[PDB]
Amino acid sequence: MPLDPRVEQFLAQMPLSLAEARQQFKQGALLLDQMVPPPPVDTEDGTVVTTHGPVRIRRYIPDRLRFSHPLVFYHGGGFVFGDIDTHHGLVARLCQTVGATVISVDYSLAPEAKFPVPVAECIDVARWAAHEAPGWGLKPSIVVAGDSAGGNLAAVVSQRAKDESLPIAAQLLFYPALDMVHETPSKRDFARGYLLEADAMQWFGEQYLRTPDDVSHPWASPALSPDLTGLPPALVITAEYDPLRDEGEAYAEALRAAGVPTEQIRFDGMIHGFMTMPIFPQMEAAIEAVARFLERID
Repeated sequence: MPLDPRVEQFLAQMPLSLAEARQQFKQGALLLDQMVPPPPVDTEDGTVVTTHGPVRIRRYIPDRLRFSHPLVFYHGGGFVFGDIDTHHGLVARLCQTVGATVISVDYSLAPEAKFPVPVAECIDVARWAAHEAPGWGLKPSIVVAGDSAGGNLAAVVSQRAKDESLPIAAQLLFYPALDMVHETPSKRDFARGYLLEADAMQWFGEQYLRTPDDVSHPWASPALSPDLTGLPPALVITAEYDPLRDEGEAYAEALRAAGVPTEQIRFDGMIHGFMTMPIFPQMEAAIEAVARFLERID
């Protein structure tokens, strides 16, 4: 399908140390928020004790609470970039549009922390949220969510949940990375020029994985897991012109065939990252998709 016009214009107008690259990422997110301000939303900062150390969180409180499970949200950024501030524009909107309390998680970044540290942290935070949920007047079962590398984390947390005694009601995967082993057609064909590029993904892997062999570990590549039965109902949102499209859509198909209630939505003409890019109306459409999906959970 053609590129979305606004996406086409964004790509046309695109033009370090690690510290500098992280600052550049944050600056880009700030600029997008200046162009399309986020809704006001009540928030509370805090810190969760995990098995790998303190992890900062931010709890978002909707104006009007309408959804009976807490969301726990893991930001993207290739395991190396991003934070609660970079993803505030998405999380504020999730909170207010769904009418859900959302816990946004500042998990430890690579290369300082390596695989599988953030996976553990993200499980621990989800367990915390499930324990707190009754005192927020909510059900203990949580909804996990994330974009990109954060979608990887959500997917892995979901696969580990039963074994970790973690009650999870749903998983929301926004253009996740799921299979670091296999090339897919999209990964080959949209490898360069659509914001998320091959060279970057390689580098992200170099930062986050301990050794090359980690690509085949199922906590790094959850798509490799052979048994998907019984996993939490899944919303899998992909972008048409995204190297990660095909592994996302394939995982959705596999979930569906494994009897997992699954909604698979490709946004045509879009690129990786679009749900943190509020210059695109599709970001809000995808947030509406989230609300609609979650209405069906109970």
